Amino acid sequence: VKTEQEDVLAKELEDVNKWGLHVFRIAELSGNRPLTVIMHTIFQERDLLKTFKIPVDTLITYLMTLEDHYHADVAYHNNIHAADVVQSTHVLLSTPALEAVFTDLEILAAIFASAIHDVDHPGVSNQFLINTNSELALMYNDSSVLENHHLAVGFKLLQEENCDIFQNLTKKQRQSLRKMVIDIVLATDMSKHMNLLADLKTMVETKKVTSSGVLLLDNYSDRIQVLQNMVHCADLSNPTKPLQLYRQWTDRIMEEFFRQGDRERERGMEISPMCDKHNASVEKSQVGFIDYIVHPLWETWADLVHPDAQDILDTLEDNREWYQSTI
Ligand SMILES: CCNC(=O)N1CCc2c(sc(NC(=O)Cc3cccs3)c2C(=O)OC2CCCC2)C1
Ligand SMILES: [Zn+2]
Ligand SMILES: [Zn+2]
Repeated sequence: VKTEQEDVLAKELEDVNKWGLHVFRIAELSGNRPLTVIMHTIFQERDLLKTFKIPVDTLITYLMTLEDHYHADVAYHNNIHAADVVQSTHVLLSTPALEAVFTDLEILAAIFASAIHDVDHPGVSNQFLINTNSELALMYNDSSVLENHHLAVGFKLLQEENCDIFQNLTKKQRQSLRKMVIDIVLATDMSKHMNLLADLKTMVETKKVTSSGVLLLDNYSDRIQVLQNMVHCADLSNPTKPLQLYRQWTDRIMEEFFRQGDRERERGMEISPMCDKHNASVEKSQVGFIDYIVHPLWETWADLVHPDAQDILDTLEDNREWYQSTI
């Protein structure tokens, strides 16, 4: 029998299958363990432990280890953000239009990639790491610096004591899982955005459907690019969440950006675009960002899974008009 706090946490976790879970409340209730508890809930919810023979304590140990490698003093790019994207991907996976499409392995990869996609994020951008001549930048030859590091770290952690949650997968399963996870995480790099969206639009144009309205994806290219856009959507899903959640996310990312702005000035690096704490229209940046990136993307997704994303798209448009007022 759980403590009262655990019971309250548990009643919150009953919303796991719903857009708008109050992830910040879960983070509070769980003693800053939103990623661990949300992942554990999803894995049990999707029967992943049985299917892949994952020992539960190995799962817990890894999860806790993973979460510990997110930075608590990073305003946005932290374990709470990881948890959010995990659960969001989780919801997108359950969309009616994609029912019975993806194998258990592919689901496992989409969720695991979500969990690790930002681990050990230092709270500054690729360009900042490149311009400071940082070790990380030189390791990854300035290309997808953070994203390569997230992957390397997330896999490496499997080697810590009692952390290998994939210890029972066959070599075939592990090689396939790993490639999918790598393709998914590298695609979270925003510099890949336009091309990702190009492929997504192209697939909407050529969209096919079989037996009860469910999408058809008959080659790795198509299947992986869908999962890639799905996680990228989860990663840019803040403006589609209830305004209460969206506003908290905006505060956090702007706090992070201004911190980077401060660090840039403390050294006379050119103050990044809209990273200047003194001259910034948060409201205006959010609208432009929605019009130019978030809405085109979500609208395209909505077409792929029509009409499943209708409410998410409505919410995004509502939050867009709201921020517009604010100006
Ligand atoms: C142009 C391609 N990408 C980029 O420019 N950059 C800089 C601007 C930006 C990103 S990623 C992101 N937002 C998120 O990933 C999730 C959220 C969306 C909405 C609230 S949290 C923003 C962003 O929300 O930044 C603000 C809007 C403009 C400046 C501040 C990369
Ligand atoms: Zn990222
Ligand atoms: Zn992210």
